[PDB]
Amino acid sequence: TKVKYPDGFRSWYHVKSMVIQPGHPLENPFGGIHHVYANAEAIQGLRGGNYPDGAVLVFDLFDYQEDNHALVEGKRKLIGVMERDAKRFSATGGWGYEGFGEGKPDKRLVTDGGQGCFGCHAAQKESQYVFSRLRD
Amino acid sequence: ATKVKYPDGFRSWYHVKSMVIQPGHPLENPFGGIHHVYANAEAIQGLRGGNYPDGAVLVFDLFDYQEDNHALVEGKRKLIGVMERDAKRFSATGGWGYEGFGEGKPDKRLVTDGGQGCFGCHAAQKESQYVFSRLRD
Ligand code: HEC
Ligand code: HEC
Ligand SMILES: [Zn+2]
Repeated sequence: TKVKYPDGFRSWYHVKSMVIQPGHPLENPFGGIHHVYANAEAIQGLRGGNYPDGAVLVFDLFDYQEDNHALVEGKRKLIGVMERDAKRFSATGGWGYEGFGEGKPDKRLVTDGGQGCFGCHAAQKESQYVFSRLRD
Repeated sequence: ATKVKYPDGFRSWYHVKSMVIQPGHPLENPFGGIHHVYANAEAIQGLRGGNYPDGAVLVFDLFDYQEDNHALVEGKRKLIGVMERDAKRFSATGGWGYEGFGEGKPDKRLVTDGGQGCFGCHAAQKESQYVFSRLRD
């Protein structure tokens, strides 16, 4: 029913990164530099298999500071989490969605059972609701 | 110096940090783009405040980016820079060997001077064993 905090996510495989700057549609509240991490089970789905139960993707979001035309990572704003479990999270397409303010376990952000996150991710139905693609 | 080994499988290693260097910045040429730093297990012992065992490898992975409606999106890989720790083998440049691979390709080795040019800049970080990156949370 609740998404588990993903302890140890920082040592998982770095899928990709992206910078969202002011003015982008997703600025609020996804503005900043973000990195996507996948555990072993999520890698299987990214590589083209089905996502097994227990797959986890993390969206790791940092503020940045612009300093002499370099963007430098500042403080972590939040993490977004998707946890695969076809049965428990069937209401939201088999993924449970949670946000943790500042990446801390006790700061849960989602208040609508994940429906809001799910409504945008539904656009990626064809890729099992995941936007990120593996690059080399 | 012997050759620095191409770091096979580095994409699976621990992601240390990232930074974006944009036009105007002093390092735009040649380090412009979005870069990511990776470290293998031995390098982590060194980054943690331990000492660096021989066999520690750090990788700087550099991508061009594109601007897309107030997002910077990663484009093509321009190169990877590699530091491979071997105190005796690479003593001429501080115990680390330095190599670049154009577009990340094993056959596109870039360094022609034994790593002296790369070392000239990293020597500023003598105090941290020639490594600029710091571990974060
Ligand atoms: C559209 C309006 C979105 C909403 C609302 C949410 N997310 Fe999403 N998310 C979106 C995009 C475009 C992306 C891809 C970013 C990229 O670098 O390409 C993401 C990514 C994630 C991920 C990473 C896995 C993936 O699908 O690519 C996670 C773990 C994730 N998002 C979680 C998440 C949660 C918990 C949300 C509600 C609190 C949520 N997202 C909303 C677009 C949108
Ligand atoms: C100054 C003019 C530099 C020269 C020349 C080279 N590098 Fe360097 N390097 C420099 C900086 C400021 C940084 C830090 C980037 C960051 O995000 O903080 C780096 C980093 C690396 C790394 C990563 C490990 C570390 O020291 O932080 C590697 C593996 C690396 N650089 C390799 C490398 C090689 C192979 C070079 C010559 C081909 C080289 N660097 C030159 C600054 C400068
Ligand atoms: Zn605009």
